[PDB]
Amino acid sequence: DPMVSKGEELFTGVVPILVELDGDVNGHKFSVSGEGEGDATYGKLTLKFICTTGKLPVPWPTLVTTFLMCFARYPDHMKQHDFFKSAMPEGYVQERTIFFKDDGNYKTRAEVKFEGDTLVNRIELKGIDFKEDGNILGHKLEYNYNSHNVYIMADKQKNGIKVNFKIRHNIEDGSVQLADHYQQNTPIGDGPVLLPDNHYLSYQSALSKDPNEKRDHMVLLEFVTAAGIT
Repeated sequence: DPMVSKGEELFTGVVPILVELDGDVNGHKFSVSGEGEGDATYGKLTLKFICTTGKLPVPWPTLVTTFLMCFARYPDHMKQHDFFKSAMPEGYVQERTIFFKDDGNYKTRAEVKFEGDTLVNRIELKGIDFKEDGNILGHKLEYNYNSHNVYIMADKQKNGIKVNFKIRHNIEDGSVQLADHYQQNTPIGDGPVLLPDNHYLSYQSALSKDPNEKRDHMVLLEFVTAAGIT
């Protein structure tokens, strides 16, 4: 299928990634740059993010979902349902609202596309209605991450997809902070895209630190595999 080919010839090997995020949460401004690489053949992403404005004013785990579904490993039988690669190289927009239960919300707008050989994720994040002393602004979330399925469905009237999922962040007192994600993606180009049947992406995420890095940072290793079309 020459449409499936076009995605394959773009993602076949290891692909360098760049991420840039401009953030404002309750008027706490910040910027984050990330660099790493993806290997969609394995559903594998390796990234390191650095807060370049100094202290990150929110917990690093809260930004993981915001910081590359094109790197998902789609099994051979599911290749006709991979919207994300099909929108490349021109890319797609990924927008979310993330509602932190009993606290504020993030609203994010991203553009994911190629700049030459580099796969780039440019993000603006606006956070409002946070509590000063809550889990997020008061940095009460543990530096870890649970595995999660994410259910993708077609958003046919917008030529794209919608995604709805819950992340549970462990709080230091042993409880959990729910972050309810609502997401929409739309192609940036005017070309045809693959619109999928309902399926899900399975996420595994590991957070770590670069022992040689003095700046505020996060190392992220993610594996992402499509499933649920048998």
